[PDB]
Amino acid sequence: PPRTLPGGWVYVWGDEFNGSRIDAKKWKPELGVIRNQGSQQTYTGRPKNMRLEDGCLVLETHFEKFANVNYKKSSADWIKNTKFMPYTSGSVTTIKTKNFMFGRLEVRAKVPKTKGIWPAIWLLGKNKWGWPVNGEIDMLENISQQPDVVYSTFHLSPDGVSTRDASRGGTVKIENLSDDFHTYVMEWDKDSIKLMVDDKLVKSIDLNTTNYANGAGNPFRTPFYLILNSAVGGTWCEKAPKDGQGYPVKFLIDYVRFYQTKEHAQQAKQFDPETGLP
Ligand SMILES: [Ca+2]
Repeated sequence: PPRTLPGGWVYVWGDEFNGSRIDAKKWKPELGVIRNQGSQQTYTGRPKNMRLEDGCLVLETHFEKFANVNYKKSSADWIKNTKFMPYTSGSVTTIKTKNFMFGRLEVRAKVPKTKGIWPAIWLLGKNKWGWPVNGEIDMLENISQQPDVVYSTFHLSPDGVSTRDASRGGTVKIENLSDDFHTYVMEWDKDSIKLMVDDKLVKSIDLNTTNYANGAGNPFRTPFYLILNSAVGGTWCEKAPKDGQGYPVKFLIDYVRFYQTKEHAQQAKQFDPETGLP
């Protein structure tokens, strides 16, 4: 786990996942049905779905009918009224363990390949806004139909006012992307965000264009928490088969490394994290 990188970067936080077990002061399981009224999976902290094998985090998706721990808890009717899901999988979140604000975030991962799988590396902004105004940085999203295509994608409202999703995203095709591990990299100042695979640029954003109207002030100059997950289905994503053909399937994260220059820790201290204003 290098401490340096040329550019006077320096390791600040991460996980090579070499432990006896997932480190609870670094990751927490998401539990139950969380998102996407078209999804087919419920999320569990059970090693079945979540564990360290061969020095990766393993998020492992099983065709398996399983009760939704949110079956009558949470304020979304379709979650609140869905007793069971076919399909269990894993999701870890730093929501409660680590927030990131400026730096370079390196995530190395091999992705599953079967009908309906939706592996994702992504971050949500913690600030006075709710989705999508808070912000969302999708380093990776992949879907079954188009399995060699990497989507990286920013989500945010057009001004501070409208809560419509004025998203900006790019794509690269990597041929047989499921064969090898690829490094997903986000560089982030208070002036831009770069989202790469494998040193190929998927999407840049200039943050001098994501200012929100009046005061409000920029969702991308607040801290963001990290999510590693495999969903199943989606309103757009091939749905996984009624009978679970192709499953089980694994999403392997070799490592998560966060780095910061003197510069990136400097810029952080100089913005109201609740708003992104100077
Ligand atoms: Ca590792």
